[PDB]
Amino acid sequence: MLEKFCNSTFWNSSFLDSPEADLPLCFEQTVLVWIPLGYLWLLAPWQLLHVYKSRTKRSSTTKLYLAKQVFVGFLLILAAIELALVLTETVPAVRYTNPSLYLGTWLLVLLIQYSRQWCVQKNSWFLSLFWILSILCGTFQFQTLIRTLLQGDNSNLAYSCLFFISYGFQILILIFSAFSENNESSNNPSSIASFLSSITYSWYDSIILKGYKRPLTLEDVWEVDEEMKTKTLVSKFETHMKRELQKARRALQSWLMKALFKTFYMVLLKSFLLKLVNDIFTFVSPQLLKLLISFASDRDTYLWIGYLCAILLFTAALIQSFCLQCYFQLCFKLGVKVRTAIMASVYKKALTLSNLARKEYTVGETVNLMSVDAQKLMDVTNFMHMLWSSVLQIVLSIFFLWRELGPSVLAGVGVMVLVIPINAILSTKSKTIQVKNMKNKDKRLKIMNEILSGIKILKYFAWEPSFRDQVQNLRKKELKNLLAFSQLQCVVIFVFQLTPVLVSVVTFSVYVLVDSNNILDAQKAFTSITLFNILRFPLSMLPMMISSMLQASVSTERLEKYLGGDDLDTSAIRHDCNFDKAMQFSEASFTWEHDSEATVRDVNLDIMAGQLVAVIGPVGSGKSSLISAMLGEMENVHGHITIKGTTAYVPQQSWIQNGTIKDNILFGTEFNEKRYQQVLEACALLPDLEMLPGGDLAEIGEKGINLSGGQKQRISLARATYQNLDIYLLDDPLSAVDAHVGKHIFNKVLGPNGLLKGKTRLLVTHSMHFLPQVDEIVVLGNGTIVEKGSYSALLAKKGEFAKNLKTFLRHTGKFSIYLEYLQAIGLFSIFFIILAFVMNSVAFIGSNLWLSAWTSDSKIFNSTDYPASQRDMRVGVYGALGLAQGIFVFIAHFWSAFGFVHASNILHKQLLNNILRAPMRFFDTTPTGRIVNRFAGDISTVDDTLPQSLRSWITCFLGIISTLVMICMATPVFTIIVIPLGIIYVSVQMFYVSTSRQLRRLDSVTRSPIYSHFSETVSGLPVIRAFEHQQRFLKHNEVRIDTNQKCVFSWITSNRWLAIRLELVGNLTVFFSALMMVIYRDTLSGDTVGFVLSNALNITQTLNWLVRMTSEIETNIVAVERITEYTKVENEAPWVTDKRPPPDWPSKGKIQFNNYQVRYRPELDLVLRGITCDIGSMEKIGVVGRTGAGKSSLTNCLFRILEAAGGQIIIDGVDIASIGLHDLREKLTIIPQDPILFSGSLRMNLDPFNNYSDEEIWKALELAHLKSFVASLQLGLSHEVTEAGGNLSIGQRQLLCLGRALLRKSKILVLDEATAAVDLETDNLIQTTIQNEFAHCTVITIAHRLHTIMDSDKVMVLDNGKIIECGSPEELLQIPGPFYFMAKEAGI
Ligand SMILES: C=CC1=C(C)/C(=C\c2[nH]c(Cc3[nH]c(/C=C4\NC(=O)C(C)=C4C=C)c(C)c3CCC(=O)NCCS(=O)(=O)O)c(CCC(=O)NCCS(=O)(=O)O)c2C)NC1=O
Ligand SMILES: CC(C)CCC[C@@H](C)[C@H]1CC[C@H]2[C@@H]3CC=C4C[C@@H](O)CC[C@]4(C)[C@H]3CC[C@]12C
Repeated sequence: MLEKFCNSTFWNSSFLDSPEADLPLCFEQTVLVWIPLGYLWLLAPWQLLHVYKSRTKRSSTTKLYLAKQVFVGFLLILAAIELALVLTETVPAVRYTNPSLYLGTWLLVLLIQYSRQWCVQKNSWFLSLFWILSILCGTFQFQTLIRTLLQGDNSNLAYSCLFFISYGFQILILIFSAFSENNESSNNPSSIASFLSSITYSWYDSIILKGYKRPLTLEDVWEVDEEMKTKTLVSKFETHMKRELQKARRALQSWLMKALFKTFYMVLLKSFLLKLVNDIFTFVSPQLLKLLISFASDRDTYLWIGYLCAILLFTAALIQSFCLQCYFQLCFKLGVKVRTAIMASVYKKALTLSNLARKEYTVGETVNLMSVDAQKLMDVTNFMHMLWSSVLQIVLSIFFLWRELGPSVLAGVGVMVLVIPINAILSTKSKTIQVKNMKNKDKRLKIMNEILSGIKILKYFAWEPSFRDQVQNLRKKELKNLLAFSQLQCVVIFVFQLTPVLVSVVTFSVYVLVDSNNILDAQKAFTSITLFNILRFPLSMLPMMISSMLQASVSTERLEKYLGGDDLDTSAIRHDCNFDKAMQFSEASFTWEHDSEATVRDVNLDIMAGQLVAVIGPVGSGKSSLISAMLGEMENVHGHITIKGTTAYVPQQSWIQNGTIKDNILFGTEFNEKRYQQVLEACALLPDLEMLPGGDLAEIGEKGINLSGGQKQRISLARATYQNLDIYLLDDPLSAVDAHVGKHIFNKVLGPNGLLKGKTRLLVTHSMHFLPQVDEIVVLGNGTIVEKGSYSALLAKKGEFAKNLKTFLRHTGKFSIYLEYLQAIGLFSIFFIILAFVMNSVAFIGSNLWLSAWTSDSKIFNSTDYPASQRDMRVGVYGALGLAQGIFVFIAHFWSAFGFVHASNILHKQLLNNILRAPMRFFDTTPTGRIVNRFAGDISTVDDTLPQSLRSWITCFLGIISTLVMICMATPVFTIIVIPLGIIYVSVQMFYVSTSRQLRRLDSVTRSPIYSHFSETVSGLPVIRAFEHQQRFLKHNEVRIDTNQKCVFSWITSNRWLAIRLELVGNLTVFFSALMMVIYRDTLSGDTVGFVLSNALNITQTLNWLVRMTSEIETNIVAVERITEYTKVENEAPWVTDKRPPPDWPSKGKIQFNNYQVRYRPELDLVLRGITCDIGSMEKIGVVGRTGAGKSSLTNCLFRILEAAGGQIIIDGVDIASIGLHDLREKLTIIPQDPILFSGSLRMNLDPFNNYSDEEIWKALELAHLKSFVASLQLGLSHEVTEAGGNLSIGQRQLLCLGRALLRKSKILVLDEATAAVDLETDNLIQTTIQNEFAHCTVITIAHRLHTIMDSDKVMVLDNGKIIECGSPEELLQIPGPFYFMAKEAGI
């Protein structure tokens, strides 16, 4: 075809037959120079016009640009000399043509390198992929010329000496091409990096070298680009969301996935051509060791075939680690981009949803549209390409298997398919025992809150074991659903790890039995064993996949129902800037529901600007409905409302955001010190701020849990007053505040002399005191304005207002942590679940090492001389090594389950049995948030997530030490290569683990603020739309998502810089081993090559999962650090001591204090400073003093809650310090200031130990006056108590506590303000019962009510930790001491 073109033979096929093969020199200069040049010249126009359009300011010429230009200049000089030496010196066309095309091209390249100067990415994929294409194409000529020269045929040294230097530049320009850091454009180097630095993710080394030294912060992670930010995603999505939704409503007389495929169809198609290439390049290696096995079988083949399959087996496995990791970033970027156009598009819809179509949603569930329905669409697009990629890796891996083992392989496939039913029935039954366990996961935590919230009371009585066994007995019913759950995940893996071992036994055992003439070779047994690994995963995830898109089809149905909802109608409310009146009602009627009668009927009302107006009426008259209509919340039946100026709104239920007091009051407005202080004093908030430790900066909890109801209302009012709007709408703002405060607020804020004098004010109030100062009063009756007028006018009319007014008036006259878990499992049980794993790695090396000794038969016997006597010891002994792994992978996976739900049983058990024995100081110091997390989020990992991670590390680590024992026993010289690779792998261990942990703990840290914020804007939505501040919240939810993307996307590309360096170590091992099966081809059998290479081909998958399961064992093993720090905290004195007192002790109830001293903490000053007193038998004593004088402190000393710093306490002649704590506590009784009641039945709260009969309990209740109330209950003593007794009145709880005291009948009783929060009638009942029933017991009373103490035999005055006076009440009253002054101040 081209013979005359070169004048030499073109493609003499015999050139590729001799032991010294070489391509014809004409072919190299005829087809290996047009592939590269053809690639460029055919494609330069696209990459030159495309850059002119996207023009940018020229960058400063850096050194690398000039150098890249000089060298391309040389290729012009060297491409011109070549032509010169031809014209100057009969030559063929090829001798002067190809030289010219270099000059023509090198100019074009010299220009394209100049054009990139006006682009962000200097070294694009175009010219950085033409050097590769011209170095792997111009290297077949760097050998033909060099081989020719070495034979003394230096008759072409002119053309050769040029090519040997021109080719030395293409491999030097490429090196300069990879480097691209020539600016700081883009805060992230992701967009300035070159091609060879964007496919290997080598621009990510800066983050890793930064997080390895320090702890990463949100600033060390660069922001995402502009094409990925939220304000841009919600822009592209919007134009498609509405169009499909628009036509979706057309057919009404499913739209979300049409508006999500259209928005991203340049990433579904861009990453569809990389999963398709990855599938083409995944069956190359399985079909490329079929030659290294045949090659090693024969010692006659040529060496050049040996090294050409050891290079294409490393160059075709290097392109598949880039076409893949460059595909995993296109799929994992479309997930964080499909949950950001749905997160940021649900928020934007929360602010414009008709409240008629919002009451059907609950704030607890509308928030879940961002937490489970928008993250179930993030996890479906991450692997949405396995719908066709797992049907193409199956249709192919079954075809390539068929070509080798024929129809017999259907038996092999028939086994894997029969695992799909087992992988879908043990996954369903796994969810059942998981969700079924959520009941005991929650109700277990519910109780723990009660124990911690009220531990002080729990320690007063001997109720510790009562509650210690309540949780323990409540946990055994959870482990049984855990031990039975860890056995359903160690059987779904055991059937996945043993799948390739069972198919290999069935397939061969049927190939060599179903028919004679079938003999195994190394080209059938070892190239099909590595074909059962390509088909293992695609065929063992379909049940898990198609059950995860059908689960995401019920979530897209929710968003499709929320986003495509109705919109609030504001047509009724008109806004006119020229309107004379501030507000006006023109026959306006509003109804909450279209099917419900209007709550506001034909209201005609006109309001002038600046007027203070009050609306009054009976409860349920529609007052709150009127204010709702003003905001546009209520639906219009007929009429309209005209409004002029901005509107402020104060809800009856005050809505407080999460943040500081200063933040809520400002509400996004600039801070003005002068105005801000004026509002606080006007709002009477200064006293409130002073009490708070942080003042105006004090952080507000969820829904103002730290603030009182009256407080919240003032803050809500302060917010409106500060904002300074034209119209004010108030909904009973003074109901929750005191009368005097209301007067101050009204006079300084709402009244004619207040701050809002010049602004229109509407005040819906139930208080009739402010009406005389109101400009106009409106009376609402049955949804209609019954009467309207000024205060004096209404009184004269003698209407309903006067009638109601008269009615109102008539009523007014590290490795330690890794051991603590490991020891808990039982070191004995750890020897048998690591010996049974290593014995599986010894039946694996034996199972394949036996197959290499089986395929050797083909080289000895044949189809004729292969007896059944010898053909059965092979298929038999292989069927015994195929179940010798099935009784060590099953004996090591069950015994592991029993060892991981027993270490959890003995970690919670110790923790719960230690904090319950901790000194009171420990509980007060640490917040309840911590102690309740060591049972919520920590014991929830030691149970479920840590067991599954330590099991996949032992099975992985032994999966690589076994594969390094096969690769090494064949060629021992390979051992010296592992050391260079081990350092590379160990160095990647340190860098990835250090930085991957810090980035997925910066993901959860800022994953909730998206949701926590979403609760605020949806619960307090009506307030936001009132101020028109619904546009500073979109920008506040497009900034709480952009702060997550920067942390989620910075972790997605941290498993890419890894997967490319661990698929370059397990891929550099299938090379440095396949390249020693050719050097030593004279000693290695054909069988041994498959025995070694068929394993090394899957050392890249196993190396990744040993470095990712080494990262979860470092992020989850933190849990065991906290569960152990608390378990080893200091404890109180032993509950029971050898020196038990007599059973009747105490007999007289005498108490003696001897210079007693106590301090709350070692670092805090003494609370009591030498207390010395004697209390006689049956002596009634009252304790009085100023707050903080140590009154309540004395009680703690009696119960030994606070250990003595000095002195001693003796009861009935025995020092309490020598007695066990419980023995002392069971014989003392205290009625607490706060009557805390735990959840459960009344019987349990009264007698948790169940040591008493119902009759005694009923008798105690009768003495407590609670018999009637308890009898009235349907369940009686079995009546359930809510948390903290929220269903019982404060007096009822206190009476119930009295029931506890009357039951115990202790000789010593202590009353600590038992009647501070008790009404007089119940207080007298308590006193009467105490006086009668406890007349024969020593009673010590602490009370702020002196009259309750005048009956005491003696009264002690405590001040600053010292007893000043001690005597009878009469004697003290005669002496003008502190007691006299307090009694005088009390009116006595
Ligand atoms: C857990 C949710 C879930 C997922 C994520 C899922 C699909 C799915 N699951 C996995 C991971 C996976 N799981 C298993 C075993 C199981 N699969 C189960 O459903 C169960 C219960 C088990 C437990 C035995 C294996 C063996 C692998 C890795 C497989 C592999 O090596 N792939 C190479 C690339 S290729 O094959 O795709 O070409 C992948 C591969 C993605 C990957 O390579 N790494 C994860 C992302 S990244 O780290 O790189 O950033 C995919 C597409 N199906 C599901 O139900
Ligand atoms: C979302 C959660 C529940 C799933 C993630 C857990 C994954 C990463 C775990 C679960 C089971 C694990 C596999 C268990 C056993 C083997 C066989 C071994 O020779 C290679 C690794 C491999 C294939 C493990 C890789 C990691 C693995 C796939």
